[PDB]
Amino acid sequence: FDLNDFLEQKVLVRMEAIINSMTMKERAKPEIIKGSRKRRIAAGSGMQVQDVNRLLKQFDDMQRMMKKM
RNA sequence: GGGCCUGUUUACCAGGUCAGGUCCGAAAGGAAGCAGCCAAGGCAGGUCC
Repeated sequence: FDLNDFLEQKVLVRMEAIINSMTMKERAKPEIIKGSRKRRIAAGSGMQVQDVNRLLKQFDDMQRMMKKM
């Protein structure tokens, strides 16, 4: 399960805008989505970093349920 | 090293185009733009100078 599968799954519109701003590698391994990258992603999808951060936490929450389902 | 070619590589760090999204506007419409791709660069090879 990754930022892609999670993408498979209104405010949802922006759940995209964000992910749509990433790289196949980021989607393939979020555990590297640091500040520099974040900052990029936020402005990428006209969001605030804390928006990205949240979306990271959200998927995080599910990735969890996945790594324990 | 240069030209041409091919393989490969390259998140943002004044290239181009920008799906998605965002911004300003009552509207009409403007603007900045991530990923992609294009291009450019890196690493090699083939080839010609």
